[PDB]
Amino acid sequence: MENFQKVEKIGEGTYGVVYKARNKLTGEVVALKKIRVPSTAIREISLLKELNHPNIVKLLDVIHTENKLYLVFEFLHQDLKKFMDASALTGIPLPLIKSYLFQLLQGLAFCHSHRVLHRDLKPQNLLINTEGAIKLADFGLARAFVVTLWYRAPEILLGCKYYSTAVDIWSLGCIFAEMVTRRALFPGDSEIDQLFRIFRTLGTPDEVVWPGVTSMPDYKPSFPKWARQDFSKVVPPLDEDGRSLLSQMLHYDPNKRISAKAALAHPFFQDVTKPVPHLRL
Ligand SMILES: O=C1Nc2ccc(-c3cnco3)cc2/C1=C/Nc1ccc2c(c1)CS(=O)(=O)C2
Repeated sequence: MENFQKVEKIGEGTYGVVYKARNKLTGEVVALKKIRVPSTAIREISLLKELNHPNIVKLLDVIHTENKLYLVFEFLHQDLKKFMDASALTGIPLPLIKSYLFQLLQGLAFCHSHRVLHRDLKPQNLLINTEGAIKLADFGLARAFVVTLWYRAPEILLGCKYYSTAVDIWSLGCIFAEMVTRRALFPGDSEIDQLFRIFRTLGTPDEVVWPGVTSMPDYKPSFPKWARQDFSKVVPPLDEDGRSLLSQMLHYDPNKRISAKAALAHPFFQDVTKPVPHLRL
């Protein structure tokens, strides 16, 4: 703590406040996260600094002193939420959307292969730099330890306590649609409102499309029954390749939902390139 000179407060996270800080020693600029300490967390967090991938925000150090916990992450200047706000008028170019989705899927495939889940993916957690790269931040913290519910998977909202890697694919699918249309896909303001907004778009799930759904802890036979909408109306003007991938990312049944690995081979990415975005820092 004493070894860092806090510059600015980057923002309040799910498990603590994040500050832009300068390592008074090395002089390097980093992201200092003050965790708002169990031995389990310590061990879990420790394994995370071993995970290294170009599309994952690197956990540099873990400072456990005076019974306090500080996580030191690599620093990136902008998150996707701010970039989207800045591109509100023209929207993000499709080539850049495709590049970002491609890199994010690589990041997830890597984490998923190590059995590490994010569980709370959202625009605020996706950081970008001037080189055209995008990285996932806060990976694996959920397991170690006005909340947005917009990117929450159906199985989580229905009471399933043993979620899988599929929950991250759902969140990513929601973010994908948002970049294309420039509007949140399911902006619920409560757990039931979130669930109903999903049902009104993709249809109320039943035993046909999702075996075992009526046995979920929070499922109620009294749920209204809405018909499914066509994706052409939900995410215009995404082409057929894109709509195809999106539908596979938003399948109700977690077991039918596409994996990050398989999505990487989807036809939507046949013409992927790596454009450099115009960032205003
Ligand atoms: O560079 C960074 N590393 C991080 C590690 C974790 C988190 C985080 C998020 N929620 C909880 O934890 C964030 C970072 C991080 C931040 N850099 C950064 C730096 C500046 C700005 C933003 C983000 C947002 S903006 O409005 O675009 C300005």
